[PDB]
Amino acid sequence: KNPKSDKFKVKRFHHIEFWCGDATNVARRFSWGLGMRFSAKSDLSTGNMVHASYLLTSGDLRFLFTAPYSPSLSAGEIKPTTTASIPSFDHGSCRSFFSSHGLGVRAVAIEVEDAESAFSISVANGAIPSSPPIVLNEAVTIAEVKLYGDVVLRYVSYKAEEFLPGFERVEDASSFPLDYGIRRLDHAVGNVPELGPALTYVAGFTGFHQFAEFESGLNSAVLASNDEMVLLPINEPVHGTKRKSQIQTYLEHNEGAGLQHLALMSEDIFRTLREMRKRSSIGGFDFMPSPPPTYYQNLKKRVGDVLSDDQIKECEELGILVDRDDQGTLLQIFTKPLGDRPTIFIEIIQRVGCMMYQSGGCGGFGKGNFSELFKSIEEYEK
Amino acid sequence: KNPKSDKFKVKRFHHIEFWCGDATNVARRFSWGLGMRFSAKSDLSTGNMVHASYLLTSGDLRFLFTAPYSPSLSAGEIKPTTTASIPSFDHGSCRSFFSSHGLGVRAVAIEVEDAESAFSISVANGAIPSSPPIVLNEAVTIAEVKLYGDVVLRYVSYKAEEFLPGFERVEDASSFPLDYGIRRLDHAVGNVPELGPALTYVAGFTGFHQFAEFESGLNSAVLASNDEMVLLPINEPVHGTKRKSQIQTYLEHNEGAGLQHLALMSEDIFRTLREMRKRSSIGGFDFMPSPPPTYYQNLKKRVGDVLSDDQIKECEELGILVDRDDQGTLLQIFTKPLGDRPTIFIEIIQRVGCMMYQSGGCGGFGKGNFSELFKSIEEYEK
Ligand SMILES: CCOC(=O)c1nc2ccc(C(=O)c3c[nH]n(C)c3=O)c(C)c2c(=O)n1-c1ccccc1
Ligand SMILES: CCOC(=O)c1nc2ccc(C(=O)c3c[nH]n(C)c3=O)c(C)c2c(=O)n1-c1ccccc1
Ligand SMILES: [Co+2]
Ligand SMILES: [Co+2]
Repeated sequence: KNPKSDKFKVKRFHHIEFWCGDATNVARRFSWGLGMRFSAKSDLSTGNMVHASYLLTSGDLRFLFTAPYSPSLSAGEIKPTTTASIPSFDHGSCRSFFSSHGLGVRAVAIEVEDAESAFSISVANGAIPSSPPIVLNEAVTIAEVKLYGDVVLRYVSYKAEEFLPGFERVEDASSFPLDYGIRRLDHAVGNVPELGPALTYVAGFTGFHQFAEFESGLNSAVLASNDEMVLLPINEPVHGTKRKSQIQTYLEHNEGAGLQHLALMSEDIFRTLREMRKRSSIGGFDFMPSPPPTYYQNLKKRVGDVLSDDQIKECEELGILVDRDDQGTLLQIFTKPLGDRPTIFIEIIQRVGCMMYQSGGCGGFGKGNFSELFKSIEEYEK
Repeated sequence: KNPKSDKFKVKRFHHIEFWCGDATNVARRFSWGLGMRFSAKSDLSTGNMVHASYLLTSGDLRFLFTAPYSPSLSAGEIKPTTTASIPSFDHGSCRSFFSSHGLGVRAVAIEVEDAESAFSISVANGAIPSSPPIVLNEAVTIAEVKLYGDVVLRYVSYKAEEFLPGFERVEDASSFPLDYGIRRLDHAVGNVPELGPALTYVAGFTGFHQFAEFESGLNSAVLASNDEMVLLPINEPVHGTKRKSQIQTYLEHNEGAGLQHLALMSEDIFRTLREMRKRSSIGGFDFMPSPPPTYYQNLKKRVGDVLSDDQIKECEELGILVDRDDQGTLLQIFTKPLGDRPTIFIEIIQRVGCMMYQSGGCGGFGKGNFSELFKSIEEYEK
């Protein structure tokens, strides 16, 4: 059931912004590790005396990395005279965020029809304002409201139809055309202490509806836009369990609520994982430990009608997990944490089924893999 | 003239420590960009609840990357019960350093005979204490005094003859054996507002002597240990010049004095630069713009007795600079800044001559390349 109750017109995920201490080193690491191209910049070389911001792209996926310069470079400026290309940026906020949480996502940005309208309607419906709508070069409007923790939901709307005004396209020489097959952001997941109030708040100001699914440490629910292409799952810990909840570990090391993982859709998850795994120990990303061979033996019964034996063997080579709901099949895998703290990580996913284009959330989010992994673990021990 | 006046026994450069906001991402970037192996760690997985520290090595070169965890993880600890492996570490100091300077070198570490003695003699001779001598597992002693800005000179001495107690050697799977030919730290250069008082201070507490050399924005002098293997050049700006002093730009963007560049000796600078340049646009380091072909035409007259025409052509392919004093010849090249700010960069060098082993500083530090670059630039315009 989809009541299509969005309180304003939402289009797609637009970009994800990391707040960094040094944007250069994180962006270069991510670029090599994920196969994303350097495509735009806003920094000292473009006249920005406030923050360094670097944009990586892969297909429609946009990762933005931002860090503050010394406030002294911009001490003479006021907001009317700012050289920052992202007017919501604040030195104090950024330094406080990174010292509190370490490396992580500050903004989940979605493209909307009218960012000013989205902001007003959101705040009229309970959203906590973070940055009011601001029109950039009469061309783009940006506004921000609180999502959870110190993460903001950023609205962006374009007059037209180049990232943001004041950003410059990156020279071909510095722009190497890496591509490991990642194409878009599928969903972005938050961890909170209490799921109920988080859901009530966000669904309250967006109109996003609960996306239907079908003890492992969590309870979760997924909020979705009208066409279910913007997908925002939220987790809370389950306490008292045998193994300590990974959601609770997140909350402790992150100093509270925040974004837990980003799921990146690949047009060819086997190629993506071959390319990422080649680079794990030479600057890229590590992956969680692979499931036992029992897991892959059990894949024949569960998805033998969707994947060939070879395709299943290819999953085993790369440590890919498989889940299935009543509509489609999901291939997925999780990286180890992206930085020092056991907080944010990345998921790579590919979905098969639900053709009309492919409908959002086809195959679910892999909740069946909690129990299937436990099963296959015990089976393998025997 | 070398009066050999060291006030305590100094051996060699031991390691360089960067203070980071996220040690993981900087270490992985540097590892890929410079061809250094991950060789030791101290972090949550080793019981360190205070800081994440990762060690890269290439030959005898040791780069350490450290960032703080949330203070909450160690809120119950006191210095007697600390889980930090580097007892001089302080959350507040580290966060203040990185917010003030951005990514940069906190510690220039030299190995000495007796770090406690070196500390006492240094402080008796004017050194400003930063961290008193502390004995780690009855095996290693570490102490720190102020060098310039917020950079410390770190003394380390070993009972024996494994980096530091509490660090664990990195598993082979996570340790990929990268090597682009870098072998040791040749020298470490600081920028200060006033050269005179900086020299008087450091030479005062070390006994390091001035190393002899032979308007470009700077004045400089080099301090050296007894065998001239520890080399610490220091720069001050020269004001009023046509082009603004790069030393003054450093001081402004760094919020004052600090380490300007690290010079890394390569056993084969042509291989090092081929390997580094291959990776510049895929996560590694960029290099300063190459000198004009006139520079390389003029190399025949200056070093045609040291490098063949092919070897000179190989320099031109890679943008290498060449200088020569009365004792030897120097090959060198400079990276663009390592992070967001136009502050710290790296120099790659190889020295030819002064065989006895090779004596320290053979060929100088390339001061002749300021004027030779200006000449070759004007010549090329014609
Ligand atoms: C312990 C063995 O490993 C699991 O069993 C395991 N299976 C998973 C299945 C699906 C998803 C997911 O992406 C979503 C689930 N719900 N929604 C909305 C999602 O987006 C995730 C995040 C996991 C996961 O993290 N782990 C997991 C790994 C290491 C430690 C602790 C836990
Ligand atoms: C402008 C054209 O480029 C130069 O002319 C140029 N030549 C150099 C020669 C030697 C050394 C060096 O490594 C030491 C010099 N003295 N000591 C003790 C050293 O270790 C350095 C650091 C440079 C250097 O930075 N630039 C330079 C580059 C870009 C902007 C502004 C300046
Ligand atoms: Co997911
Ligand atoms: Co130098």
